Amino acid sequence: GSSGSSGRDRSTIARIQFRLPDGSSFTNQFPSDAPLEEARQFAAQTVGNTYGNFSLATMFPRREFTREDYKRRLLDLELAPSASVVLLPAGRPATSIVHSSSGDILMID
Repeated sequence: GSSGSSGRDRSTIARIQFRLPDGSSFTNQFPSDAPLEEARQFAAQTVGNTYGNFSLATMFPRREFTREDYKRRLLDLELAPSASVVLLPAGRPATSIVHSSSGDILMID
């Protein structure tokens, strides 16, 4: 992944609805600027290694996004206001490694 993530907080906001094959669905809040990928990152964490290398697609135009689509901002993909990205399961899981951290400056409340 050449294009990395850019943690930024802007006034603008975008609505991205995530539909699942099971039935449930989650909708996060991302900046109209945030790259489509952003949504893919969250969804991947929300479901984790449940579906695997799943994918994302539209609902109306039913057009399978492209590597480029993830390179352009959301608002650019006409997903500024309301967007509906359906999660398409693949079947094969995606091996990964987790981590853990902890710290406290003699402070407890």
